[PDB]
Amino acid sequence: KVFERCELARTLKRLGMDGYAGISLANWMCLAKWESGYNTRATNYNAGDRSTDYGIFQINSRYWCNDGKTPGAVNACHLSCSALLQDNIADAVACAKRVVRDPQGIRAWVAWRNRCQNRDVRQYVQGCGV
Repeated sequence: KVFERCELARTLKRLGMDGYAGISLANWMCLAKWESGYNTRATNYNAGDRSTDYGIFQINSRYWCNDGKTPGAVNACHLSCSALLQDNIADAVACAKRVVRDPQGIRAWVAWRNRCQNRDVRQYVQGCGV
């Protein structure tokens, strides 16, 4: 599913993402936008390390979910990577929360550092009623 901007903003708010671990909804929106364009079935294979990024937040198989084909990978979110390709984002959100409970917080995603950190992210939630 490819979410529309405000549709996603309200979906994330209902899932408890607003201010989760000090991260605003606008930041989560900026992350999803740059990671997948709000597409829950986005996938990106990394030929270099044989891992794959899954879903709306492009969560990596080496550490977060199990896809059975990433060498020596772990599964910290304890989900099959398929759970991160569902139209319903509840599981992807639970896993994103788990990701940020790590040392780096929202900085875990390099794209957030590239396109969201120290940027004006207000635009992502403007007019969404969140």
